[PDB]
Amino acid sequence: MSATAATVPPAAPAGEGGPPAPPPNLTSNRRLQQTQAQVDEVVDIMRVNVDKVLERDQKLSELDDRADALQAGASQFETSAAKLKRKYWWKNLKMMIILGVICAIILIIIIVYFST
Repeated sequence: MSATAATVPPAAPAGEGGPPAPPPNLTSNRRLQQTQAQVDEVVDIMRVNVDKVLERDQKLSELDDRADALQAGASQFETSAAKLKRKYWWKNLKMMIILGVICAIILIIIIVYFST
């Protein structure tokens, strides 16, 4: 025969596992502890602790941002939005780029002056 081969069918590993994987049935045991699901839950707790100190128990608990009821003006509300927008933008890089230019001039002058 010119060329004969069995050409077995696809191996078809079959897998792609990824079930819901809900919380552990028991708080503590042994096998579960060895798993990463244990430390995974600690991540949420640790995150809260970080923001726990920052957060404070307000006596008013009114959750009201303001109660003075000024009237009208720029208000801190408008300024607050500026912070959020700043995150999207990056004017810090511009400050470094321009800053380097100024410093570059000084370096050139010093180098030239030294070598006169």
